[PDB]
Parts: sequence; structure tokens; C-alpha cells
Amino acid sequence: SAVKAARYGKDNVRVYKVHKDEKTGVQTVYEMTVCVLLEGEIETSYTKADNSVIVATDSIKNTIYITAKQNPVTPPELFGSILGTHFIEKYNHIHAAHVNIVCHRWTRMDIDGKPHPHSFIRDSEEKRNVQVDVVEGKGIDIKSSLSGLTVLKSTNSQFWGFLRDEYTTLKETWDRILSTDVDATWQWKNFSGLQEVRSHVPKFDATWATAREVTLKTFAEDNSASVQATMYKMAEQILARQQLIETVEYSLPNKHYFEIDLSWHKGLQNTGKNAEVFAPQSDPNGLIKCTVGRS
Amino acid sequence: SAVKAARYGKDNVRVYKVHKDEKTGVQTVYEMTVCVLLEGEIETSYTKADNSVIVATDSIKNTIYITAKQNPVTPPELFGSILGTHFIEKYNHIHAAHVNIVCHRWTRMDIDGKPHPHSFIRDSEEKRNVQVDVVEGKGIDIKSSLSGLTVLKSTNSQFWGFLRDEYTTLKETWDRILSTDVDATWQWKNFSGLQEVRSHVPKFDATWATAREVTLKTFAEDNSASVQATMYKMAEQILARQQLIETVEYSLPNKHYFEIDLSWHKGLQNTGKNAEVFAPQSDPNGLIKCTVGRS
Amino acid sequence: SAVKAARYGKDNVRVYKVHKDEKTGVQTVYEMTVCVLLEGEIETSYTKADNSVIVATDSIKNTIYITAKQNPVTPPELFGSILGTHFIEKYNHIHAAHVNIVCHRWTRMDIDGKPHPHSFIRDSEEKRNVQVDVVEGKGIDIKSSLSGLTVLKSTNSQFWGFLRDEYTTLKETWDRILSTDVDATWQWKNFSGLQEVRSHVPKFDATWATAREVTLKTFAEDNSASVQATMYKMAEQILARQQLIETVEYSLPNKHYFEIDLSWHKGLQNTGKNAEVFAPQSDPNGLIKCTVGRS
Amino acid sequence: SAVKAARYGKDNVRVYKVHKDEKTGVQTVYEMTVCVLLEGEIETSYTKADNSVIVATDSIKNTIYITAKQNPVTPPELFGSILGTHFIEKYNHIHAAHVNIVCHRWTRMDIDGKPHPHSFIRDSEEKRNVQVDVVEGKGIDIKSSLSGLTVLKSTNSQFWGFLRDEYTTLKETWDRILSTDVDATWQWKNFSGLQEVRSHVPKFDATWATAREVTLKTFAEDNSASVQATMYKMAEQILARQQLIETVEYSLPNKHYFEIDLSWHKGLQNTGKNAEVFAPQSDPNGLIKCTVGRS
Ligand SMILES: Nc1nc2[nH]cnc2c(=O)[nH]1
Ligand SMILES: Nc1nc2[nH]cnc2c(=O)[nH]1
Ligand SMILES: Nc1nc2[nH]cnc2c(=O)[nH]1
Ligand SMILES: Nc1nc2[nH]cnc2c(=O)[nH]1
Repeated sequence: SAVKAARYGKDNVRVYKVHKDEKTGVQTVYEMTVCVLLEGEIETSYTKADNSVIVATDSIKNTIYITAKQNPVTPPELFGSILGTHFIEKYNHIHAAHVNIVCHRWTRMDIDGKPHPHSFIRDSEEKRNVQVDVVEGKGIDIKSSLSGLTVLKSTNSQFWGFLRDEYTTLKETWDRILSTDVDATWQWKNFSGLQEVRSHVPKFDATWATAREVTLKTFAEDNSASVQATMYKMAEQILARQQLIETVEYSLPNKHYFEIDLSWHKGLQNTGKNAEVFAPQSDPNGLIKCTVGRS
Repeated sequence: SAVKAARYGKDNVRVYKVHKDEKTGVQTVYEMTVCVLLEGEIETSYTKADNSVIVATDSIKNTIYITAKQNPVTPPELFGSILGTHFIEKYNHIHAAHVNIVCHRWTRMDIDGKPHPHSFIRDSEEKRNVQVDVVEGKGIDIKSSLSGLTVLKSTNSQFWGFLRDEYTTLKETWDRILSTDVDATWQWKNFSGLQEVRSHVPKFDATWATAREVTLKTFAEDNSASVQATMYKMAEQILARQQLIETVEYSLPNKHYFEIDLSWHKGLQNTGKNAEVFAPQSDPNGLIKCTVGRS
Repeated sequence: SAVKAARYGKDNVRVYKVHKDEKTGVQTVYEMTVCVLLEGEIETSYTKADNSVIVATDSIKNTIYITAKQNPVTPPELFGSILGTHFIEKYNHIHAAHVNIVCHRWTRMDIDGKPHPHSFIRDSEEKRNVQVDVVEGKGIDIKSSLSGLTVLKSTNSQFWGFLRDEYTTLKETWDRILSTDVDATWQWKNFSGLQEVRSHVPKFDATWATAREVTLKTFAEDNSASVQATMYKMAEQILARQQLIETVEYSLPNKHYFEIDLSWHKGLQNTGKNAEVFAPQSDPNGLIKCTVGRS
Repeated sequence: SAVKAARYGKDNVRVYKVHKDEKTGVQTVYEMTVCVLLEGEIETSYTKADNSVIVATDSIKNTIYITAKQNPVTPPELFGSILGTHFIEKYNHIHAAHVNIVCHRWTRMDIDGKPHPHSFIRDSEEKRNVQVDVVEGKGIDIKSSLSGLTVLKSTNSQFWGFLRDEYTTLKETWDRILSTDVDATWQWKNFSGLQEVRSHVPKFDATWATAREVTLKTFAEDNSASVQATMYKMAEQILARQQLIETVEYSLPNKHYFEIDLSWHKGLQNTGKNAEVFAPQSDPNGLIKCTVGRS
């Protein structure tokens, strides 16, 4: 036997960083969860019990803190590039670094119609993430994403015209609730190294804001023919707004809300046009994906 | 042996209800999770296998749907009173109903600086809850609450002057991060029955908004001497704003963010006044509670 | 306003302890999660920002480690009594200690039909817990419990004869799946202090083993008329086996497995006596409780 | 823009199946969670709102129930092959089916030293899984796995000789606790179709039992030089025992248990050779992976 692939590192490293404007007295906090996995010439640690090739996972954790201390942690696409680049340049036998970052929301509180200087609130569980792969001699691959964005529209969603055969019991509908947890990923064109990533810095936050806005507007306005059709429209718009993106990927659960027939109880009418009370279903759920790129 | 206490019912009943304004075309959704437990003369179901006294848990579930269909589901203190009252009046041998409701947020989306008629987003995992106990001949006891409100302030929090003995290693501090998940409960004065609850309807939503606002403002503005001191101030204000409240209860975790000493690495300064990078701690955590009432 | 009730302390303190037999070379591990909340004369910490009365939560955490170091951590009813007693004797103004302990399973591995000296496996998520309230001048109240015991029987469970009215749609049945997560608590008679608890040490583990065994045997053998009837039988037996127990409490979810009618598909028969494939339901679920004591 | 990749289907389909031996009266239950995602000529559902190409996710759910009704659900590698094969043969425009199955444990209860005919208990949260990809014209790819196997050894684990530089603070050790959650996957050689999978049926369960046993024995007996070294030894043995396996993959977290220095308290000795009380750390954790194949 032989080692076909190997990676190791530190997972679930929680990091918080505060920025203090001495001028204005305004404070800004950043909180994230970091994973860093390394690859290189480390086979002997597995095959020969040779630990000399191992950069201890505890040292990797130390390095994340130090890096966060000496560099900006935002935007995450930059911080992740700096962190991955560090491992491949510092260690001769390490040739790839895979860095995953999850940014948690800490939103400035508004007190009395005015932004508070140092108080924050977590508004929802929606995350902004980055996956950065830094490979010696192959540049920097970045995939940015937003996830945990949960939305629902109570009408203007349809589903009819689908295949019908002896396995089908689902009825066609012209009016239904559509609810989902949005997971959207945009993959950037490969970057030659850190200097190139630094040159595109302003595009990261703007592209994140754009993906979010397009996602929300398209969901709210589209008279949805299906989840498939609505998601393609979002992805089409994101690609058209940012040329440096190669592919957009969406992964959407269809969280079902079933009508409850109450007619067995005093002829109570609660179906079709009279539907008011529904039962949200925990499982199972439809799962719909699509990767859209440039023709 | 004998049955000293008994209750049974249906838990985790998810309910969704939509309101459609035919005039404006505006839709409003309500989503909640309901638990209903009953008590009464049901001992024989346990002792003698006598199921004749049992209102099937499946029937209790049916009843929640029917009740939601025929009545307003908001404010939750009213819907819960209606639901509990129903069981004790309908069934002769049922003398207490305990109804718990958790309201999930579905917040109208703003598209292009304007409220969307039928699209919603879950902004955070913060809940509004109610506990309603409807006891035959003893009226209606209601406890309302908000939970899952997660906040953090990066400065203006202190902790010094505490007891020091041979078990103490904690250092006094004049500047620290304060973060917590707020769980606040206000207990209403006992109500004689449904007609009395209906008479106070407008006070429910207003008191909920008040508890939230006071909680947020006090946390942000108080130069906190301790979690204990800050929570008492919140509770004091809520009691002063609403006379129909008998007691306010707060339960607050103190989620710790530790300084990271980086001086072993090139004399890097990251403690005290130079602290920028912290390590959020998952556990353990301080847990601080207090019940405040009227003197 | 005034402080009606107050308690504070440390939650989620994870503790591991290893015992090494120098003779046999056999090692035994104990892992638990501890919560300790204190009460006493601490009102001024809330009302006057007077921290002098506060035993820091960090010190409480230190104390748990020290106590675990100097005393046996098993059985948990003893360790919890020692820990609570410590706070009320050490601090003059602290009059009650509430200690909660959750024991996690680490079960000796069997390698080659033989017990391994120092390797363990977590077999299931079932917990053994204790709640200990140590109140100055009122002795020691202990509630022991087992939870997270998940079981299912595929037949020999019935449910018929229940009340039927206009809210009922559930059909009577003579054969069904019964599945639940067992939560059983036995409350001990009040103890005068530590010396009395020490005198009953051997009864703790034996009573825990007994509750478990009776729970499992009764569930498997009873031709269940209802969850209510089966749980009363368990509680009756536990009370008869241990006189020092005052009350047994059971709290049982009824996790439903619905039949799937497949007759719309080629007359496939999958209901009643032909039922083979079921759909486990995540929610909602029946919740059945009962507290049984001595007549 | 264009669709580069697309898949859709049903996730979280919970299925239970009971087998009743009319002879012996012995019942056997199987419980699983199934995901099925399809690919084929379905681009137009995204691009043109053409639902005619869509096999409704609800129909996919129906099909899982029907398939489970007409076929054995064990071993899971077979059931998954049958299910995936069904979609590609039945639908002309569907060319790949991806089926994921998670098997939950329901272990026959032993009552009075004897196997009970129809009562079961969930012993741990350990899963047996399968991933089956059925691609038209490319046969059947199966990856089997076990996950959620949580183990700990209190001694006979070392970690010394690792790289040391200015980022290192970790001390070398010759004696430590080693704890992890085992995730092991074995990939089978490609199968030509269902008839070939049926021919190897007996090898599935045996290979699963083998992977488990080797994993447990190697963990318990190896005087571990590192997680890397111990995992390679397991994978080496699995490959040697089953020729039809092409690659073994392990993914192991290193769950840390830190020593607690108690010397600041009365010179209490709790480090190195005197270590008895440890603090289990929730995060961060080391993450170590390796894919081992044939030379
Ligand atoms: N939008 C949408 N709804 C569905 N309901 C059942 N299947 C589907 C599907 O593929 N798409
Ligand atoms: N606010 C606050 N911080 C603490 N840190 C340690 N103990 C305490 C406590 O009781 N209150
Ligand atoms: N055992 C049992 N099954 C039920 N199914 C519906 N209600 C009940 C109940 O109260 N007990
Ligand atoms: N086994 C093991 N322990 C570690 N502790 C820190 N890093 C490592 C590592 O790579 N392997």
C-alpha cells in the first residue's frame, strides 16, 4: 500500500478581532471560525512514524492568531490568501494550504435611531464563507459563499407540467408557498499570487453584497415556475455583474408546507383557495442544485 | 404506589398561518411551534389501562390546527389562552391545560427600499414565546418571553472587587468584552378568564417591544459593573413600565472571550491595552439569573 | 423593586478523571459535565454593584477541578454532595448550592473477547445524571436519573378505547410500533448531610442499574395498552425495590412511525397486517409524563 | 451563461422496514435515511422553465418506499444499487443517480441473557453508510463507510519529534490521552452493473465488520507515535483483507484533553506523571486525513 493523498491541520479555530478608531472612538468586531489543512511531503509521518515533517496542529493554531494580529482579517478572501501563502512560503516541504473561513454576523446595534460605537447583535445565523486553496506553483483558488439565508414567499410560486407516471401522486399547482435556505457559491478566476489578490480587494465585499441582493430580489419578484428556473435566473445575473467570477453554484432545499384538509371537521374549508393553516414539514425535503458558468 | 402527578399531550406541533388582505394584496405569515399538555382525572389510564379518559394526542394536534383556523394566532398570549380554555371547557374531566408556544421570525423583506407584499426572511434565531397555564377555577397564568437574543459589547464592561481566596486565580479587570444570549421572561398578573385576557390584548405586543428595547438599550449604555448589576437595571425598568407585570426574570450566560498572550512570539503585544485578537470560548460559561418583583 | 430570587455560577464545566491501578495496570476513566449554581446573601451584587459578595464563577470552576482531584468522582450522587457541601461550609453568606452532573459513557473496549486495560468506546448517548441541592440547615436533596435511552419494539403495543368525538380522526389499533427516548428520575429521601450520604453509597449504582433493567424488561415484555400503562408499571417496580426512593418520575415521547398506503401503486399492499415499510415521523410527537409515589 | 452541472432530488427520506419470520416469530427492523439526486437531460428545466423533463422529487420519495417494499434493504450497498439502477433504466433522459444511505442502529435487546424477539435499543450514534453512483454506461461506484465511532485510550499514545520553530509552543510528550471520532471509507472496485453487485453480496457485511474490528483493535493495541501513524496501520490492514477494495480513506479529529496545573493551589500536583484530572476541549481540534491505496 501507499499514500495516495494526505492532509492534516487544525479545525474549528474560533477567532475574534476588534478594531478601535482612536479618532472617532468607534469599535468594529470581526468573528470567524477557521480551518487550515496542509499538504506536502509528509507521507513519512504516516508510513515511518517520522514526525520531523510535521508542523504541529497546535503551531498552525498559533499561526492563525499571529497572522490575524499582524494583518487585516477582512475581507476574508484576503485574510485566507495571506494565511495559506504563509504556510507554503515558510515551509519548504509544504506545497498546498487549504484554508476555510466562516464569518459570523456581529451587526452594529442602532440605539435611538443611531449607530452604537461598540455594541453588536447577531442578526441571524446567515454566514459569509471563503474557501482558499493555495498551491505552490498554481496560484490561489478562491470560492466565496453565503449560506444559512432562510427565506419564504407565501404566494407567486407554481409547479405544474412535470412528468407523470405510475410513481406520481403529486398534484400540479398554480399557487404555493416557496421556502428555502440559500447556499450560493461564486468561484473566482485563478489568481497568480497574493499581489494579484491584493489588487482586487475592493471587488470581494461588493461581489458578496451583489450576490445577496440579486438572490433576495430575484426570489421576491420572480413568479417562480420551479426552484430550478428561479435559481438559474439568480446565477445568470451574478455572472453578468462580475467578470472575474468563473462559475456560480446554488444549492437549495425545497422546505415543504403541506395544506391541511379540515373538511372532516364540520366541513371546514382549508384547501386550495381557502388554505390558511399549513403544516411545515421537517423532512423529507427537495434538494435542487445547479452550477452555471460562461458559454 | 399512587399517581402523584400526571400530564400528557402533543409536543413539537409546527403551525403556519397566512393572512391575506384582499384590499391591499399584502400577505402576512405567522409560524410557530406549539406544545399542549393536559391534566385532569386521567389516573386510571395509568393504573387500570383505562383509555376511555384519554383525549388522543393526535386529537389534540387536530384541535390546534382547527383553533388556529378559526381564531387569530397573534398575539400568542391570546391564542394560547383560547387554546387552553378550549380543552378545560370542552372536556369535563380535564382541569388544567398547559400550552407552550414558540414564535419564529418571518420578517417582511425590503426590496428596493420598500416592503414586499409576500416575501419574508428569517432574521436571526431570536424567539418570542409564551407559556399559558389554564386551570379550572384559577384563571389563566401567562409568562411571556424573548430568548435567543445574542449580543456583544467590545468595551465598557468591568469586573473587579469580587471575593479573593485560595481558590481564586481570576484577575480583576476594568475593561472587557461582554457577550450573552438573552433569556427574559415577564410574568403577568393572574387573569380571571378569557374575557379578561381579551381586554388586555394591546398590552402584549407593546410589552414585548418594551422588554426588548429596554434590554438592548441598557446593555449598550450601561458601564457594566457585572452581569448581575446590568440585568437588575433592565428588570427594574420593565417593571416600572407595565403595572400588569408581577415579576421579571432574566437568565444570562456570560460567554467568555480570552486574551491571547503572544509575547512568546517576537515580543508581540496582545494583552491588556494592546489586546486585539481574542479566543472566544465555547465552554465553560458563567450562568447568572435573577427574579425581580415588586417591593 | 426587589430581588425575589437569585442564583449564579458556572455551567458546562467538562471534567475528565482517570484512575490507574498500579497493581493490575488497569485504567478507568470518568467523564462528566458539571453545573454549579449558588444562592445566599448576594442581592447587593445586583442592587448596589457590590461584587464583594461574589465568589467568581471562574473560582467555582477551579473548585470543581480541585474537588475532583481530591475526591472520588463516583458515584455522582456522592461527588455532587461533596461539591455542594463545600460551598455552603466554606462561605458564610452562601446558603444553597445546586449542582448538576451529566455522566458520559466511556465503556471498556473488549478486544479478542477480553477487557482492554485502557481503551474505551462511547456506546450510545445515554446519560446518567444527578441533581443535588445542598441547602444550609435542610440537608441534601438528590434526584438521580437516566436519559437518552432510545428503544423501539415492532409489535405488542396497542392503543384502542380512547375518547372519540368530533376532533378525533385517529383509528384504534391492536398492533403498532412503540418507540421512545426514556427519561426516568428517582428522587431520594432527604439526607441530613454528607455523613448520611456516605452511609448509603452502595445504593446509588445499584439503584441506577435497577431502574435501567426494570425499564428495559418492562418495555420489552409488557403487551402495552398505552404508554401511560407501561410507564406506571415500571415506576411501580422501582419503588418496590428501593425504600429510600420517595418518587419515580417518567417523561416519555411517543415517536410515531406511520404506515404508508401504497395501494395507489399497482394495488401494492402495505397497510394493517401487510405493513412492512413505515415512515418514521420527526415531529410532532406525543409527550407522556407521570410522577408516581407511595400511598 | 450555460448549465455546467445539475442535480436534483429528495433528501432526508426516513425509512423503516420490518422483517417478520413467521416460523420463529422473530422480528428484525431496519431504519435508514436516504438521499437520491438525479442527473441527465434536465437543463431545460433551469433554462426554459420546461418542467416536462422533471421527475418530481415527491415521486422520487414514493419510489424509495416502493423499492424498499419490493426488495431487501440490506446490505445497503445492494439496496442503493437497486434504487439507483431503477432511475437510469426507467427514465430515458436520466443518466446518473446518486444515492446516499445512512443506516441507524437498532440492536436486538438482551433480556435475561437472551435475545428478545422484537425489542430493540439504539446503542450509540455510530452509523453505517453507503454512497452509490449509478452512471449510464459506466457501471456502479460504491463507497461504504462507518462514522460516529467515538473512542478514547488513556495512555500509550505519544507525540514527539515534530518540527519546532518560532511558531511552536507545544511540548513533546511520551504519554497522552488519544480520543477521536472515526470516519472510515472504503471504495470498491467499479462494478459493471447490478448482476455483478448481486454476485458480491456476502462481501459487504463482512468487509464492514472487518473495517470496524481492525479499526478498534489497531487503536487499542498500537503504541501510537501519532494519529497519522496509527491510521495508516488500520488502512494497510483493511486493504490486505479484501482485494475488491481499491482505496481506504480515514478522517480523524484529534479531540484534545488538556492537563490542568493545580500547583498554584497548595502545591497540588496534577501534571505529568501526577495528572489525574483533565479538561476535555470542545474546540479547536486537530484534523488528520489520509487516503491509502495499492502500490
Ligand atoms: N420547484 C420544484 N418543486 C418541486 N416539487 C416537487 N419536485 C419539485 C421540483 O423539482 N422543483
Ligand atoms: N459579570 C460577571 N463576570 C464574572 N466573571 C466571573 N464571575 C463573574 C460574575 O459573577 N459576574
Ligand atoms: N400510548 C399512547 N398512544 C397514543 N396515541 C395517541 N394518543 C396516545 C396516548 O395518549 N398514548
Ligand atoms: N497525533 C498527532 N498529535 C498532534 N498534536 C499536534 N499536532 C499533532 C499531529 O499532527 N498528530
